[PDB]
Amino acid sequence: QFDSTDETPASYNLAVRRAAPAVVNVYNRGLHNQLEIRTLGSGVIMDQRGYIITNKHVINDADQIIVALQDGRVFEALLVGSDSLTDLAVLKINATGGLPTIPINARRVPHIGDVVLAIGNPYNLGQTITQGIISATGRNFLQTDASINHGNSGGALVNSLGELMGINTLSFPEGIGFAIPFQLATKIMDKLIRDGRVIR
Amino acid sequence: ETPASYNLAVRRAAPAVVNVYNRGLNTNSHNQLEIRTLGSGVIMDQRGYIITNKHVINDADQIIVALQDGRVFEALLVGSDSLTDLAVLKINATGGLPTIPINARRVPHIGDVVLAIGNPYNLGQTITQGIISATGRQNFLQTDASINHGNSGGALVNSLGELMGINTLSFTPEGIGFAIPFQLATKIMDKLIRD
Amino acid sequence: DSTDETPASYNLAVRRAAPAVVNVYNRGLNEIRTLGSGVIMDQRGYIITNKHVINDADQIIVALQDGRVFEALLVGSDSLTDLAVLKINATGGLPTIPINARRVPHIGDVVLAIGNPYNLGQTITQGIISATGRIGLNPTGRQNFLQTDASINHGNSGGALVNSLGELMGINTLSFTPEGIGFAIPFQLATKIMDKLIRD
Repeated sequence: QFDSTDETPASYNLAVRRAAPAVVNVYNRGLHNQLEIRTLGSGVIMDQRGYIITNKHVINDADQIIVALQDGRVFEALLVGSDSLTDLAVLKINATGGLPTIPINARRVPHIGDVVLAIGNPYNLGQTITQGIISATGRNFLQTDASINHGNSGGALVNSLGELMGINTLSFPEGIGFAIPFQLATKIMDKLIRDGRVIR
Repeated sequence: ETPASYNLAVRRAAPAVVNVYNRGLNTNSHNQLEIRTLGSGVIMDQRGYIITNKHVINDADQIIVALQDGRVFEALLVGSDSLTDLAVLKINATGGLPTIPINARRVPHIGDVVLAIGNPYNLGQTITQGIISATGRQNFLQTDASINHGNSGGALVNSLGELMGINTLSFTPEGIGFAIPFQLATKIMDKLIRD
Repeated sequence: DSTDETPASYNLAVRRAAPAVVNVYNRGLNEIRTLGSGVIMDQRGYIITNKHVINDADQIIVALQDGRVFEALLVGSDSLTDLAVLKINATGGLPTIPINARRVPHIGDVVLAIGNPYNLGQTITQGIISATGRIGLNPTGRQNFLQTDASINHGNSGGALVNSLGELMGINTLSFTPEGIGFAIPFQLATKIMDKLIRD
C-alpha cells in the first residue's frame, strides 16, 4: 500500500520546544490557616531577570503567588505591579540557575490568518498546547480560535516559529478568545517595572 | 523564517464577505427600526448580487449590507430558497465591488483546510480555521472551522481563497458546522435571479 | 490565477486511514442504546473500540464506510483502559489502519480525529497533540493519555486519532463547558492491550 516510515508528520513541535518552556503555571493562594488555591492561570517569563507577565485578575487578592515552571522548579513570586485597564500584572521570581525565556521578535507583527498556538494550564490539566489562527486584530486585542479555557489566562499566544504574538486573556460561543498584543504587553511590563504602576 | 499563515486566502477573499443586518420594527414598543438579526453575505459578482442565508433576512423591513472597506448599502431581496436556506440580495454600487474568488473546477475534498469568514456576535469580521469534515451531508459540506451566531450566510474558502461554500448553521456539540457547497449555491443563485 | 495552486489539505491522511474507521452501534432488546466508533486493526477482522460503547450490548453492529454492515463478536474488554476488542467475519478483504510502530508522537503534531459524532456519518476533525502524558498527579487520574484539541463529541469514542500521514496515534476516549479538550489512549498501549485480549 504505502510506507510512511520516512515521511515527516506535519507539526508545530518546533514552536512548542522554543516557547513552552517559558510558560509557567500561576497559582493564587489564600490563607483555616492552610494555604489553598483560590484561582489559577498561566504566565510568561519575559527575560532572564525573572520578570513574568500574567493577567491581573489571576493574581487579585492573592495572599501568596506561586509560579511553577515546566522543568519542575517552583517559586514564590513577588507582585511587581498591575494594571486594571489592560488586565496585566508583572511578577518577579528569584531564580538561581538561569530561566527559560519566551522568544520575542520585535519586528514581527501578527497578521490575520497566521497560525497560532495557545499555551497555558486549562482546568489545571497541566501545560496544554492548542492551535488556531489570528481571527481578527484591533478588537486593542488580537482575537483567535485557538481553544482557550479557564486556566489559560496570562499564558502565551505564539506563532509557528514560537515568537510571542500575545498574552491570552479573555474567552468570549465557540472559538472566540482574545489576547493582548505583545507590543502592548511589553510596554505595560516596562512601565510596571520602572514606575510600579502605569502612568497615564 | 516565515510564520505559517493563511493570510493570503484572507486578503483574497475577506474583502468580498459582508456584514448583513436584518432590521425590523419593534412592534412591542413604538415600531422603531431595530436590529432583529444579523449574519454575513458573499458578494458574488460585479453587478452587486450577494448570497446570504434566508433565515438571516426573513421578514426584514430593511436589509443593510456593510463592506469591510467602509461602504454601507441598503439591499434588495431578489429571492430565496427555503430548501437550501439561501437568499440573494442586490446592492447598487458605483466605483467597483470586491468579489469572491471562485474556481468552478475545484473539487472540495474531505480534509482540505478551510477558513470560515463572517461576523459572529457582531464583533466585526472574523476568520476561523478548520477542515472540511465530511461532504454529501444531502449536499452540504460539514466543517469544524468555528461557526457562531453571526456567521450564517458567510464564506467557507480554502487556503487559496477559493469559495468552497456558504456557511449556514452549526449543530454542547463542538466543531460541527454546515455549509451549502459552492456549486449548488451558484446554481441556486442564478435560478433566483433569472426566474 | 489560483488554477494551478494546490489547496492545503490533509485529504491524504483521510484517504489512508478513514476507510478503516467504523461506526459501532450497541443495540439492546426491543434498538440502539448507544453508539461510537471503532478502528479495524488487522485483516482478520479484529477491531478496537471503547468498552463503555459496547457494555451491556445484546447485539453489536459494525458499519464500514464502504457500506458493508456486520454483526460483531465481543472478544474481550479492559475497564482500566476502557478498550474493547471486537471481531467481524468477512468474505471480502478489510481496510486496516496504518500503524507505524516506530513513530513517536510529538506535542504540536497535527492530528485528525475520525469517528461518527451524533451519528451524523463519519466525520474528520483537525487539531494538534496538546500533551503526551503527564508526569504528575492530575485530573485525568492517569499518566499516559494523549490530549488533543481536535474536536471530539459523543459518537467519537473508540475512533482513531491519526497524524498527517494517516498513522494511528491513539484511540479517542469518551467526550470531556470545556472547549478543545479531548483525550486518546496512545496507540502503543492500545496495540498491547488488544493483543492480550485476543490471545486470552
